Amino acid sequence: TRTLPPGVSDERFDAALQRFRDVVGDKWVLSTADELEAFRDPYPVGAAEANLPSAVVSPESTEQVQDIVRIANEYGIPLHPVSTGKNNGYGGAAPRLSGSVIVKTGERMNRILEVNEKYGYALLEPGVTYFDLYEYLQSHDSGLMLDCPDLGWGSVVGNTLDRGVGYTPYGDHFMWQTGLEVVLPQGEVMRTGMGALPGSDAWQLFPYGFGPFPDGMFTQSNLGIVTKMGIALMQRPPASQSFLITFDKEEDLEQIVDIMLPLRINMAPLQNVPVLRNIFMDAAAVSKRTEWFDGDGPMPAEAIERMKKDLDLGFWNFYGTLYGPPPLIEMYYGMIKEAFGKIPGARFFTHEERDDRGGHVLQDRHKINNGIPSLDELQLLDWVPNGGHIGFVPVSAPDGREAMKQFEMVRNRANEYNKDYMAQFIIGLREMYHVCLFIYDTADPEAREEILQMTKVLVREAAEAGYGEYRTHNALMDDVMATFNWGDGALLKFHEKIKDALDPNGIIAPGKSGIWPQRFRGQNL
Amino acid sequence: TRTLPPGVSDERFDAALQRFRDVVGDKWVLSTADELEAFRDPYPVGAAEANLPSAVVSPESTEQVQDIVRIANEYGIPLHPVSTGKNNGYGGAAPRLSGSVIVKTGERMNRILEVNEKYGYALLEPGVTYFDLYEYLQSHDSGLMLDCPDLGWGSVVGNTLDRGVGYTPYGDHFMWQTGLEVVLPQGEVMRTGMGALPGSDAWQLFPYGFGPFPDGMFTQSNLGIVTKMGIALMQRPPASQSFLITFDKEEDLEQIVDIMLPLRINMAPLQNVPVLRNIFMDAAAVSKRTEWFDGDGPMPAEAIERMKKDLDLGFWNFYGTLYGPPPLIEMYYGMIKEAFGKIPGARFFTHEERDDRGGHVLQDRHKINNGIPSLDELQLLDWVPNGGHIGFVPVSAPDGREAMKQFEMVRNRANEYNKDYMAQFIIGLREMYHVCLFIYDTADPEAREEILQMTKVLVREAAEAGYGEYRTHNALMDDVMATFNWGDGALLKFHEKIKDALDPNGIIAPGKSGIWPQRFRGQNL
Ligand SMILES: *Cc1cc2c(cc1C)nc1c(=O)[nH]c(=O)nc-1n2C[C@H](O)[C@H](O)[C@H](O)COP(=O)(O)OP(=O)(O)OC[C@H]1O[C@@H](n2cnc3c(N)ncnc32)[C@H](O)[C@@H]1O
Ligand SMILES: *Cc1cc2c(cc1C)nc1c(=O)[nH]c(=O)nc-1n2C[C@H](O)[C@H](O)[C@H](O)COP(=O)(O)OP(=O)(O)OC[C@H]1O[C@@H](n2cnc3c(N)ncnc32)[C@H](O)[C@@H]1O
Ligand SMILES: C=CCc1ccc(O)c(OC)c1
Ligand SMILES: C=CCc1ccc(O)c(OC)c1
Repeated sequence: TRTLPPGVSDERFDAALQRFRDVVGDKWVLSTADELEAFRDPYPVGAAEANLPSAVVSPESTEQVQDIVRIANEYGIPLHPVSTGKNNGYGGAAPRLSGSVIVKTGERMNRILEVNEKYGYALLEPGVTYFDLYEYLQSHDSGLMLDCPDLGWGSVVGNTLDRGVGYTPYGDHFMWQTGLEVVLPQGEVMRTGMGALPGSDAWQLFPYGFGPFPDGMFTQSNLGIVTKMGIALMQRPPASQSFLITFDKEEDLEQIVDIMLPLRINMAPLQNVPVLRNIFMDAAAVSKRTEWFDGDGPMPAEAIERMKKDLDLGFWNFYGTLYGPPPLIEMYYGMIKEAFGKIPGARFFTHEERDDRGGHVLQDRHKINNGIPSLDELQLLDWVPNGGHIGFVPVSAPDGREAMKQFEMVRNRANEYNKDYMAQFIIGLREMYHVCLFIYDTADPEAREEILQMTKVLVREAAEAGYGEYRTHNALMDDVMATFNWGDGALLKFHEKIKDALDPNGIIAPGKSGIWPQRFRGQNL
Repeated sequence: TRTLPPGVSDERFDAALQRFRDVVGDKWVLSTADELEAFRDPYPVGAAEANLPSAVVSPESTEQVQDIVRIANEYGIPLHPVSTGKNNGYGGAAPRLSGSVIVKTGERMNRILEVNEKYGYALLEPGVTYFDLYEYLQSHDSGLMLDCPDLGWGSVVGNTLDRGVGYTPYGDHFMWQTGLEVVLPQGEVMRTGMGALPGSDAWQLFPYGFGPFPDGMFTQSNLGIVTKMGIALMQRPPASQSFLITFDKEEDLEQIVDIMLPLRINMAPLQNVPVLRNIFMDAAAVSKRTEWFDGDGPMPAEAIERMKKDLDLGFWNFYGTLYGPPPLIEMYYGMIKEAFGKIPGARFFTHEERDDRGGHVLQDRHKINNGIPSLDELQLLDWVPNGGHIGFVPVSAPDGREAMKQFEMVRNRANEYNKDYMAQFIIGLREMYHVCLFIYDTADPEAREEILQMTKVLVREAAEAGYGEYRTHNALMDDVMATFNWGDGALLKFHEKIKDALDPNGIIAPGKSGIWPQRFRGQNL
């Protein structure tokens, strides 16, 4: 049928749509079923339809965002703000609440407002992609570098606002985010930090401004629609070298983590954000599943062995990058070589020492860790026909026993639900994201429903072991926020009071992070 | 006269006090004029008395804080929460609103709950002073170091909660704060980050947890009473060396800042938070005003020259610390010498090469920058009889012109109001605090009132040049928050709805950072 906002008639919605068209122009409101299918979750989860958009609106300016918000308030139309809407693995551009309108800020608000060489920052509109920014930096011959995630088509703004991560020293995007401009849920515009002081040049210099520090409350949040964002850019070091360490055994995970933490916590010699990818993760990047195993079932141990031998990779594959003058890079690599060399079967390769298929991932990490955005890692989705992923990412202490327990808990459930377990340990200073990508056939309703049920079990089971996810998909947001229920759901109750204060009509992205406004609370979604 | 909360009778206040005694014990509630005088602002601003506490309550469990907040809600008693209450230059323990009850959490909640060597963090109760933490690190022979402000008698928690600053690479206290436990304004307890997930080991490992990031909203805020807070501790490097660069001329400020920025933005070779102190600031630390000038009125040029000659300092004095193996320190120091050496009159001294009276500041900075707390800088308040200070701290871009333009704006007003202008530029990566201390005779109303009117003009004047302060005194919080009025006071209105949602009875520290709850708005308060 026609997809409508909850409790909005065909009559009110057509009226709301015409008002939208009056603000942004006829060409920049999408509302037909055929055109709207590009904005559904490319990696859908569950058998039944979920997260359907009623319309897509593409404003050009802050003021247009204001009027769109003002219209939504009058007609009770829920608004789902996105930038480039490439949140793939977490719902893409699809809104949490079926029937919501996508506000695609990125389509036409895509200008690089400023790139300041002296102070090393960028002021961006949501539409500026990692590729967009890299092209700017290269063309203007910049000494600065950006920090990208695995896929470069994302928004520097959009990624920050869901607290996504990169892999250079500037990997923590929210940390380096400096100032923003947001349209609050009833259409008022506000600037944070020094942007709040008229005429200040310090908007991108000093994050905090004066009084309570709000910026964080607009990340993984439904408290507004962001129209501008500042971020800090690191200067490109004079040289760099990337390396791979293959580890033969599954049980090697324990010592890898335990050896890694002393080398990582002081940001030297492990300067970048190290990643520890399993053989499944790496194999999927360069090959199809059917190359190794033709059956329907958890892959047998001999099949795993073929992947390792043929790709010349270990069960665990450590990828790092070193920066600075060659002598410093030499000393740091020397230290890494001999800390990790204490593990039987460890083998060491630099980005200059491997041109084979197996070294494709090392060559890609070398680009990502040097602020060169890539799409090469889209090849993962060729693992199986109509390939999709969901991201189940629990946060772990950098401890080999915690890491082993998590590895074994997840592989256990993946085998049960007949999904390949692909893992990438992203290592911060004192914490670790255990990235589990589950790749499945999107066109097969049982794969979708198996993915949904399996991850709901893993959310619950991880919680009973004392682990939470940093970020999750539309389908798991209620299940994930339910796990942060210390003091009888104290945190959700806190977020609920603020959402109802700023958004009294419950307009902005209802259900985001399991945070529902009053008019939707207890309403079976 | 007995000091009472606004609109609360003696009978109703006596009842509230007795209820407080039933919770904390009668010996931990102070309500008599004589005992309350210790809790006045030690550095009072303006002639008329202001910021008078009605009572002081010292709970020693979260459970007691909850009960006290619930009582305050019943009786409409305003609560001002403090840790050690040593916020000197900004009001000390004194509440913004006259009549408020101080909740001194630090008196009895003063336990180090954990210090973890492996992950390098501490979980602290508000009462733990920098001296307390240092003592612990030393007793247990820890490899970690803390990051303290200039005065070590404050709270690690309390300092963080006002976004205070230290001078080690971990100088950004809020940045390294990881998890907290807060009592919300109606008595409910909440844990943030991974603390919100029951049984998680990652509370002090991963700050963000899931969904919106709230921790910042409890800094320079009146949204609750913090009972526990995590902070990361940096590993003590193998060696360190501290240095002083004296610059002879006032006008040298420009080239110093311009030369500093390239050396600072990459955290090397300026690894430390550098401070640039003027000859007044350093003179005050080791000598009284009457050693140079027994006159009344701004200090003459020959007196300024005598200070420089006698202390063997310049007008501007640069104080840095270098960390790591001696070869690394030696190369960094080499770079700093020929960069700054381009300024005519620059001179260099290491902490090992100066034991004269002028080098006390250098010896004190060497302590502070290595995580060794100090009170040596209390000598600053002997400048004049009954000395107190206020902190006027505008944020400045690391631009020589901008630093210069501020320097003259402030000195201009200081001379007009017959206050000596003492400056310490604290230099972050891409931003500087222009710390302006005004030292004055707290015992004469003219001096107090001259300080109040001068800092009001300097707030207003700095705003018209596009500069805002990062932190301010009780007396200036409305004037300061008034300057951040982009979008027609957009920022304050946002804060106000959050305060009103979480605090419908307007209990917690009304007027903090110029943020008043409903019942006080437009009330000459
Ligand atoms: C499939 C996949 C995904 C992936 C990845 C590898 C693969 C194979 N590697 C990632 C990585 O290394 N790091 C990372 O952070 N994410 C990674 N992903 C996930 C995803 O592809 C990327 O994170 C991607 O960059 C996110 O998409 P995009 O950048 O386009 O973000 P968005 O969809 O526009 O917005 C994300 C959410 O933020 C909120 N939002 C966005 N804009 C606004 C505005 N203007 N106002 C308010 N809220 C906004 C919304 O919640 C939105 O959904
Ligand atoms: C006079 C002076 C001051 C000074 C300084 C040098 C001199 C000569 N050098 C400083 C420095 O280098 N860095 C810095 O950050 N401050 C410096 N100061 C100022 C002062 O000495 C310190 O900032 C001091 O550490 C602050 O006092 P303290 O640490 O005792 O903080 P507090 O009074 O306990 O609390 C501060 C405010 O935070 C809120 N607060 C505190 N505790 C709580 C709890 N538990 N819950 C909720 N809110 C809390 C209040 O708003 C309180 O006013
Ligand atoms: C190959 C890395 C994938 C990846 C990294 C971080 C993420 O948050 C994520 O979410 C879907 C996926
Ligand atoms: C002598 C340094 C003083 C100092 C440093 C940081 C501050 O915030 C401050 O405020 C009063 C004072």
